[PDB]
Amino acid sequence: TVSQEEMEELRLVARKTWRYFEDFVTEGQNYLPPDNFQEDPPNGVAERTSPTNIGLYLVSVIGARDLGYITTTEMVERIKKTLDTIEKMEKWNGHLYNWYNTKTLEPLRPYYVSTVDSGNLVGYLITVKEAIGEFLNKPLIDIELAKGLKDTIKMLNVKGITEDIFTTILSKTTLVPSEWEAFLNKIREKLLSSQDDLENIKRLKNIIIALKGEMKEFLVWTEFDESEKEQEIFKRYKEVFEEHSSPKELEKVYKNYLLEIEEVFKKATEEEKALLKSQKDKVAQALEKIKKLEAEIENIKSTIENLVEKTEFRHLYDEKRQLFSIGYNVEEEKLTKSYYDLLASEARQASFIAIAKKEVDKKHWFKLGRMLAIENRYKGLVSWSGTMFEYFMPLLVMRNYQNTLLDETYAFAVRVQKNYAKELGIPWGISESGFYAFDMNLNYQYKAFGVPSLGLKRGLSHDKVVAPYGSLLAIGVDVEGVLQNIRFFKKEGAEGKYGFYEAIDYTPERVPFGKKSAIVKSFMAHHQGMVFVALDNFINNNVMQKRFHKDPRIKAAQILLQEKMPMYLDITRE
Repeated sequence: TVSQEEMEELRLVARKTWRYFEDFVTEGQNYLPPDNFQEDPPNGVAERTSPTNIGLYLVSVIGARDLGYITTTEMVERIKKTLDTIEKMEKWNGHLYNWYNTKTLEPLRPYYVSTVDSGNLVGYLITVKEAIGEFLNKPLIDIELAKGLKDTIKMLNVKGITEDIFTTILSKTTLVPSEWEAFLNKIREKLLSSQDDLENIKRLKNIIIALKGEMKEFLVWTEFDESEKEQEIFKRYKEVFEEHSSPKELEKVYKNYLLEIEEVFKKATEEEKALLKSQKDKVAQALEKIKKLEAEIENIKSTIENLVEKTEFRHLYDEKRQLFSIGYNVEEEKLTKSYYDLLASEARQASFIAIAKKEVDKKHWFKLGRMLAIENRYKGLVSWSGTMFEYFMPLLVMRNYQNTLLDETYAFAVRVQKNYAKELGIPWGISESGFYAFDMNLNYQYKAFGVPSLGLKRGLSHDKVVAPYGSLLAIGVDVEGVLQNIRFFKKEGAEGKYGFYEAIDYTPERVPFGKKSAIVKSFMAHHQGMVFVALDNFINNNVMQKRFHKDPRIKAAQILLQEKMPMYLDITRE
C-alpha cells in the first residue's frame, strides 16, 4: 500500500511528465508530439513523430483529464485537432507511416509502415473512443481539477502559491462551483501581487484563465448580475445548478430552466421580462455550446472508430507463417523478411487487435512463439531483447488476468530485471533507451538494452543503460520496487523539468572519465507517454485497460489473455 505522501510524489511526476506534451505539442507541430527534446546537447526538439508517439499523446490527453490536468473542453479540443491532422496524413491501406515530419506532415525518408507502430496506435485510439464518452456525465467541475491544480502549483512554484493553499477545497469529497470560483480568484489575486519569474506567473494565470474559462462559458449561472439573481425562477434553480455540473446533467437542467422562463414570462412586469430575457439569452448559448461539445465528442468517437476499421492489418500478415511481419517496406513494395515470432513482444498489441478486428484467425494468437525460461523457481516467457517495454508496453491497454501465462511472465520479468540490476548496483529496468553517445550532429543514440536472460538472442556486453520509463511501465507489479527506483533515480539526478530523463548510462566505455553515470539529458515523447499513462493506470486502477476492454471486438478476444501456464511439459526430441 502507498502513503498519501508517496502518491503525491507519483502525481507530481505524472504532472511534470504531462508537461512534455503541454509544452512541445504546438500548432506548429500540427498538434503532434515530436519524438524527443534533448536538453544538455541543446539540439532542442526533433520535428519527427511516429504513429506510436501520436497514439500515446491522444491517450495521455484522456489521462490528463483523469488526473485533472486539463478541463473536459480542453481535452476534446486537443483530440479533435490532433485527429484532424491524422485524417490528413498520407496513409497506406489505412495505416500511418513509420515516421512523419511534425511540420511537412510528410512520410519520412525510408517510406515504411511498422506493424507495432500501427498496432499500438490502433489500441490507443480504441481506448480514447471508449473513454471520451465518459466525460458527458463526468462533472465539468469535479474535485480532480483541484487535485490537478495542486500538482500544477507544486510544479510551477510561484511565491504565495504553495500546496497548503488547497487543504480546505481538497478536504471535501466534492467541489462546489462557488467554493471553486472563490478559490480560483483567491489564487488569481496572490498571483497579481507575487513578483516571481513573470514567465512562471504567466503559466499559472493561463492555467487559472483556462479553469474559469470552462466555468464562465458552461456554468453561466455564475455570470448573472445581482438583479437577475433575484428573479424567483433563479431562487428555485440555485441548489440544482450547484448539484449538477456534467454536460448532460446541465443539458437537462438548462432546458427545464428555459421552458420555465417561457412559462413565467407572460406573468411578469416589463422590468421582470427584461431580466428574464437576459437569462433566457445567456442560458440559450450555454445550451447551444453543450449540444456542440456532445456533438464534437461523437464526431471524435466516429472519426476514431472509422480510422481503426480502415486499418488493414491483413497486409502485414504472412498467411503462410500464420505470423505478423515486422512491417512493410513501401520502397521495394515488399513485406519485411523477419517476423514477430514471439508472444513476449509489443507485437502482441498488434497481433491481438488483428484477431479482435477479425482480420486474422483466433489461432494466430497461439502460433506466436511461447518460450519459458525457468530461472530459480519463477518461470516466464522470454522475449527477443529483454527490454521491459517488450513485456509491459501492452499493459497500458491490454489487461492482465491472474495466474495466466502472461501474468507469471509479467512478474518473472520484474524479478530477473531487478536481480540483474542489483547484481550490477544500478537501478533496475534496463530497456530500449538513449545512451551517452552521439551522431555527427550531437544527438543521443537510441538502442535496444535488454537483460540477456529474458533476451532470447543477445550480445550480453556491459551496456548498463537503465531507462526509468521501463521501471515505471511495471508500477502495476512491484509498486514498492518502482518507488525505490524513483528515489534512487532522484539521488542519481534523473529528475528533470519533464519528469525522468530518457536514461542513465553507467557504461564504462561511454561514461566521461572521473565520473560514474552519464545522464542522457533528453525527454522522448513515446517514453514520456508510457510513464504518464502507466502512472494514471496505477493511480486510477488500470482505467485505460478497462476502457480498451469496454470495446466489444476487444472483449470478444479478452479470453486470450486468460491463457493459463501449463502444469506438464514434454522434454524429449527426434
